[PDB]
Amino acid sequence: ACDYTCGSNCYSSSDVSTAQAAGYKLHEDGETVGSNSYPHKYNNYEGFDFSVSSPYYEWPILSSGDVYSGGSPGADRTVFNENNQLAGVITHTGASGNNFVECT
Ligand SMILES: Nc1nc2c(ncn2[C@@H]2O[C@H](CO)[C@@H](O)[C@H]2OP(=O)(O)O)c(=O)[nH]1
Ligand SMILES: [Ca+2]
Repeated sequence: ACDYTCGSNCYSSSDVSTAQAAGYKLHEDGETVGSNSYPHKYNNYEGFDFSVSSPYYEWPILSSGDVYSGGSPGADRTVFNENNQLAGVITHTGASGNNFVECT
């Protein structure tokens, strides 16, 4: 079973932890990758009731299992905060336009 299901993509807790660790290290070093400059601030326009505190940052999580290093980011994202606490896993899949919905 999937710990997180983003549309058709299946992720385990270990998948999220690996992705999060990569994104947080780049955040701490002040570096970015990709055309959309990940990781970057996640403003939470959606108004998700996250249990951890702001500020939030989004970083792509890939269905291939590899860590994001540039190129197409896909539709899925891991959202973490300044303390490297996981806020949630979201996706553009099943959401209109550039909006997000939570992965179940
Ligand atoms: N939907 C959405 N997009 C956000 C949010 N915070 C930042 N963004 C960025 O705002 C722009 C319009 O949605 C996009 O560049 C999007 O970035 P990503 O596309 O990299 O997610 C947010 O809370 N919700
Ligand atoms: Ca996996």
